[PDB]
Amino acid sequence: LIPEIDAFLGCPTPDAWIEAALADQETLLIDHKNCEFKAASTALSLIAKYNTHLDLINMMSRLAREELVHHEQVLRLMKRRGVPLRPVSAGRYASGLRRLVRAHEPVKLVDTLVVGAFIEARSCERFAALVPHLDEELGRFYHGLLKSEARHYQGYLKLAHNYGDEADIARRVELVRAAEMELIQSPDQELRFHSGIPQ
Amino acid sequence: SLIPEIDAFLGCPTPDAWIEAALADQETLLIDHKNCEFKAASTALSLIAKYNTHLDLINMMSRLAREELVHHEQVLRLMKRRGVPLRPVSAGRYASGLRRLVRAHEPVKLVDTLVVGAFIEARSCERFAALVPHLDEELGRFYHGLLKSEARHYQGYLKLAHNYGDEADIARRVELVRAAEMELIQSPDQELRFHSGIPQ
Ligand SMILES: [Ar]
Ligand SMILES: [Ca+2]
Ligand SMILES: [Ca+2]
Ligand SMILES: [Cl-]
Ligand SMILES: [Fe+3]
Ligand SMILES: [Fe+3]
Ligand SMILES: [Fe+3]
Ligand SMILES: [Fe+3]
Repeated sequence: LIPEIDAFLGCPTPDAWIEAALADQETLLIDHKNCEFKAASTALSLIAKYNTHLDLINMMSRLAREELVHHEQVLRLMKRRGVPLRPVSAGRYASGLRRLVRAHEPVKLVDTLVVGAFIEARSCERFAALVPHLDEELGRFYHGLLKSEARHYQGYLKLAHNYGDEADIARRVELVRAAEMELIQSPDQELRFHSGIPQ
Repeated sequence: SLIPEIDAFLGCPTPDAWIEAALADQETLLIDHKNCEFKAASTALSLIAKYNTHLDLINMMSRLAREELVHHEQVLRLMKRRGVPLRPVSAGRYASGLRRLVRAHEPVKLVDTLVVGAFIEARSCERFAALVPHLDEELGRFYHGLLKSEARHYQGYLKLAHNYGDEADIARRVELVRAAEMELIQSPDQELRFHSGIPQ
């Protein structure tokens, strides 16, 4: 039946992450841009791995295009604000959740969609936590990305139900929710879009 | 210009024997074609990732990857309409063969990479044109639409190569890749792929 975002997620965005985010918005934009690209890139890797699953390759193709549009929009905004194309490394969050995926099919694909569901759901929750504290152009932009992150969250979770049983998915969501919550609430060395509470 | 017509740019036509083999196994061709649209999209995202501060490359490669993914989806709808089932079809030797000529040191590793892109796109344009007189209306219509967009991708990939390299060093790369591409398109081959040599 698909929970609401706050119901699906193990915790809110800590007040400390947001204080850190607002002090270093150039790093945030670069990392957001990078995350839109990794989403598209991750969707293409699933098409390559599951090359004869027609229901998956169609969704992932459309989703990869959505993510690339977002990747371009964020590059547009970066130019307007003279944010320079500076190399920012990946946070621990994405690699962190994938370490949870089981090695065997057909659970490996279910687990991968659930992790996808969490990343989308957290991005939605976190954009909304930021909007009110931002300028109008950045606030209007991030408010725009909100409805599509919720849709990508619904999409990833629906696709897991297509390829696995209600019971196995409830259990996967439970294990991931906990790992995801620990990543958000733990302290972290670097302000990323999906980083923990800064030391 | 430094951007020729396609037949000028290419070092040979599509052999009639490729076409004979292709018309006998159109379903394998569709599937390989679908995999090629997809691979072109992934290849573009590799270049975004590899050259993460080349702001002109990153913008164009994002736009191209979206274009290639529309083509990927269009090929999937076509296969469905015609009851062509998905099944595993391995990559042909062609793009690997070309990638092995790419020099290992920047800034020519990039230039070389984009010239290879210009040859893949040019060949596809040429081969689509060679095929469509032989196909049914729907398939011919689809491949005619694709041929227009390959031409652009070939132009784009060559202009981008000029944006990042010396005119004389491009010409010497084009000349080298041209010869190997021809060798790959003209030599015999175990398998039918969109860019296979002459099957056996
Ligand atoms: Ar075909
Ligand atoms: Ca909650
Ligand atoms: Ca500055
Ligand atoms: Cl698009
Ligand atoms: Fe997005
Ligand atoms: Fe998304
Ligand atoms: Fe294409
Ligand atoms: Fe193309």
